[PDB]
Amino acid sequence: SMKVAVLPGDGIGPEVTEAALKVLRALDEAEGLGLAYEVFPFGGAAIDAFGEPFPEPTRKGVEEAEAVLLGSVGGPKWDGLPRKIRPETGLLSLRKSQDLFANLRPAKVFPGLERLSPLKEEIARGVDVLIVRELTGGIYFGEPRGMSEAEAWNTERYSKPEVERVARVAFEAARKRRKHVVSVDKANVLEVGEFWRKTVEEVGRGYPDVALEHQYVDAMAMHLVRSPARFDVVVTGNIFGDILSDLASVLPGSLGLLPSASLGRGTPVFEPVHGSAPDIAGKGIANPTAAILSAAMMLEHAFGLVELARKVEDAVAKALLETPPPDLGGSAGTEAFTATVLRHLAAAALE
Amino acid sequence: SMKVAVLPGDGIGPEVTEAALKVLRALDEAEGLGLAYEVFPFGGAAIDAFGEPFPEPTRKGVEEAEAVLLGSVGGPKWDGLPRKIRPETGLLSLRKSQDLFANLRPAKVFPGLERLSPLKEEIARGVDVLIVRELTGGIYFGEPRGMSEAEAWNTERYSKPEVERVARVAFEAARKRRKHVVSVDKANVLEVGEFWRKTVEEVGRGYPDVALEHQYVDAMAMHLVRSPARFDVVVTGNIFGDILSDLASVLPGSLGLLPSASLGRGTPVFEPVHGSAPDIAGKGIANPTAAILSAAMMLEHAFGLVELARKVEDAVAKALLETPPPDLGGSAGTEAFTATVLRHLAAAALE
Repeated sequence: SMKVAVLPGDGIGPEVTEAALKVLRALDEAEGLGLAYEVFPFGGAAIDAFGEPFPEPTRKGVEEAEAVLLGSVGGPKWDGLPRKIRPETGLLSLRKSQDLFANLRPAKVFPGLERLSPLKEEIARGVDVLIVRELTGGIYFGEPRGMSEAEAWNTERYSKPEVERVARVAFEAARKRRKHVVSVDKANVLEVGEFWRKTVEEVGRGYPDVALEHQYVDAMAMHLVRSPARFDVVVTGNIFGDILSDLASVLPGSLGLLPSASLGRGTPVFEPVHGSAPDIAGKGIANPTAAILSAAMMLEHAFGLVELARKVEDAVAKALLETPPPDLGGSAGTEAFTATVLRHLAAAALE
Repeated sequence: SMKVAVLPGDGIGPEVTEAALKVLRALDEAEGLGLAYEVFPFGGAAIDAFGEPFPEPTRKGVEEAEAVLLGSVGGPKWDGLPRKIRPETGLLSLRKSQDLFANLRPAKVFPGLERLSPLKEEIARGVDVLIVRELTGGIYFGEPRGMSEAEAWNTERYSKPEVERVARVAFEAARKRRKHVVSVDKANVLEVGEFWRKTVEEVGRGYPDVALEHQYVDAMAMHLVRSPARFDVVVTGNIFGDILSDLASVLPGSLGLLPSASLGRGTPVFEPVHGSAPDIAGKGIANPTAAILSAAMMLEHAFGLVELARKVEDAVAKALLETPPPDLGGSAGTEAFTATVLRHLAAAALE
């Protein structure tokens, strides 16, 4: 069993999600994975068809599946809509409906793509860092909150269970990688930082196979530029994670290379970081790497098929060098690039 | 009049502060600045001499002067002391005594030093950014604050006068540079961010000669790595400023190049970012660039002698290429490097 709800969304979403499906079907056929999937309406296309971005049929399909493969969502066309039915509200409704409390965003400098990084080649080399960001609490949602003409106030607050559950997702993710977690806080100045640190240390005792270190968020802004290749997994609160994930996201030097996973109680959601790029919808040029790597994330984080996720990543790594898409200075269309990924998957299998 | 209280502090502090004084005496002699200075005990040396880091005589001298030239402070020797008399408490007492509410930290990639940056040469080229960080408020000092076994909480809060006064320091600093301020907030999610943005926009109307743009803190973590050369002045709240100033601080690739200024109601304090480096105290090798640039900051931000500050910066820029200190891969001692700075100041004057 591998039951996937596919929500291809808007703009280039249908193209790049289909590229990811071609990869998953090739794996299913080669490995006997028991893949079953169904496509559901979501985002702008759903608004246009049904009058809302996350209609009942889709909520049901997402609930019933074991993972969501989501394309890009939204665009200029729907920007003038009431908030209640906007594509972005659909995305919040999707994530809330599943209580997804951890966002995982990996930033990887593939070998031979150091040239793309803003960092010098020797610093970019070997970067492969996974930022795990607490998604449902902290100052973004804390109470009290408000403003008057005199002042305004927001509250960074965390309860023990919120810190525990994001930490566990980080330790589990590190087991699948290089078994190293850095937890990030502001424990030398803030009570929430002290509390976060002690809670993560306590949770860490359940994961004796994973090394744990603590760093302050300001020091981490230094380290992600000076020696990012030193990290494996990094876990932190919502606002710090938003900042550091954005910092890590620019190290590979290309938006089309970045996948995202959101994990929690319900069905986990895997999607590209890039948007719907409507100006190139239907052209067959979008770089499907983010989507394909989101399917590798699905294999790894929803299904525990870590060896398979690594095979997909290696095939993508080779394809980026062999037949780079236009965003990397090459000329490979979406389908040609997907075919190159499949050739490498096939070649690695035939050992 | 230019009355300066010199607090040379600990470790390499006396050496590098004297290098800065040689520069200021050369300028005073060439320009007729009316420099008057006195040396006062501060930090570990004061603890050893008087039993406390910020004794009465020094508080008086700081109050009576127009600026403080402060060396590095602290070290291993005093780490086991009660908080009440630690060197770090001395520094907090110094800054509080003067109600210094804005910290200004410039990060500059001097021409021909792009090689030092972690960023590719073409991105490092031309970086000259000044981060202005609100120093006395925001979540670091906000109430309510606390922790229990169940949860912990800290409050990011700002009143209108706190935002106004740090913004004015940023607009004033931009006038002396390239007349461009980017204010940074989290206005798309947080009430404090909305409040900060509207307040800064209102203050900006008093500075029609300075351009103003707003950016979110997460976007700024992207921009300071992908296109830092695009910024001139950046102003933000305490925790965001701590994070972004640390991020900017690594772009030049050398700690010895970074000065700091703290400005507010009382006497403004100019100091290196580097610490006391006690292992090389008395060797005559410390790079005095941070201290000398802190004296340029003093000229600019305390005395408005912007042309003179730029002359000191240009002479330092040439000296770093001609006679680089050991931290830049060269072999110039502290005095030889200071002499090179003086040769360039002399040569630029004799037009």
